[PDB]
Amino acid sequence: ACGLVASNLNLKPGECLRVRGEVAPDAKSFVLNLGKDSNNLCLHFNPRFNAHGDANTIVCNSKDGGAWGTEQREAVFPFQPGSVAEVCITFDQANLTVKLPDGYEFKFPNRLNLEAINYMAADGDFKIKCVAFD
Amino acid sequence: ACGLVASNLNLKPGECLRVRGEVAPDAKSFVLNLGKDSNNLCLHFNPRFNAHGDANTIVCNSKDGGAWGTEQREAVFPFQPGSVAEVCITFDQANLTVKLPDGYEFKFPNRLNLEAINYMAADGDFKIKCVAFD
Ligand SMILES: CO[C@@H]1O[C@H](CO)[C@H](O)[C@H](OC(=O)c2ccc(C)cc2)[C@@H]1OC(C)=O
Repeated sequence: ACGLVASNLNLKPGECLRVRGEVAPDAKSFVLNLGKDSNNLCLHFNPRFNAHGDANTIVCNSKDGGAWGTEQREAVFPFQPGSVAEVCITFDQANLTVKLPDGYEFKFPNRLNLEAINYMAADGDFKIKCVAFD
Repeated sequence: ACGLVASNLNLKPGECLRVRGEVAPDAKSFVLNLGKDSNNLCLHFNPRFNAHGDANTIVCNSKDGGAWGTEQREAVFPFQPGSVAEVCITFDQANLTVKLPDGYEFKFPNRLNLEAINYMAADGDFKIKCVAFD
C-alpha cells in the first residue's frame, strides 16, 4: 500500500470509523483495506472508476490467511473523480456496513467473524485527509 | 506502540498534523512519536502528569539511528487528566513547531533533517479520537 497504513486501531463492534479523502482528478481506482493485518482483511473496498475492465463499479472482497475470497460487486457508484469523499464503516457479528456519499449504504458479510478491526490501509487514487473514531 | 501506529503519512514541510485524543482520568503520561520509523524520531513528545519523578512537565527528545538525543523539558503544561486535548504539529528544515491547547506554542530543533514525516505512534494514557492532515 502506497497510501496511509494504520495499525492498533482497536475498533470495536458498533463503533464508527469515518474516513475523509480526496479522489484524484484522473482517478482510476482506490482501495481501503480493513481487518486484523495485511493478510487478514474483513473488507477490501475497491471503487473502480476505470480499472481492470470495470467502469464505475465498487468491488469488495475479504482475505483470509493470505487467500482472497469471492468478490462481490455493488449496485451504486456515488464517487466522482476530482472530489472529496467521506466513507463511514461500522461492523457487528454478521456484517460490515459501509455508508457512502449521498445517502448510499451497503452491507458485506463479516466472513472472518472478526470482533475488532485493528488494521487499515489505503491505496490508489485517494488521499486521506481525516480519520476519526466515534 | 500500544496506541495507534501510522506509517506512509508523507507529511511535508509546512503541512499541519492535528491529533485529538482523550487523556485518561488517571493518566500518568502519554507519548506521541513522529519521524521516519521507530528508530528515527524527529520528535518524541512526552507529557508527564506524574511519571518517572516528574509532575506536569513536557519532555521532548529525538532518536537517531536508535540513539536518544539530548532531552529537553518545556515549562508549560496545558493538559488535564480526564479531558480531550488536541496537539497540532508542523515542521520545516530548522524546527518542529508544536501548538498546544490554550495557545501555547514551542519549537524543537529538527535534528534529523528529514524530507517528510512518515511515521507516528501514540502510547500511554491518551486515546486517539481524530487525526487530520492539512
Ligand atoms: C531517560 O529515559 C527515557 O527518556 C526518553 C526521553 O528522553 C523517553 O521518554 C523514554 O521513555 C519512553 O520512551 C516512553 C515510552 C512509552 C511510554 C508510555 C512512556 C515513556 C525514557 O523515559 C522513560 C522513563 O521511559
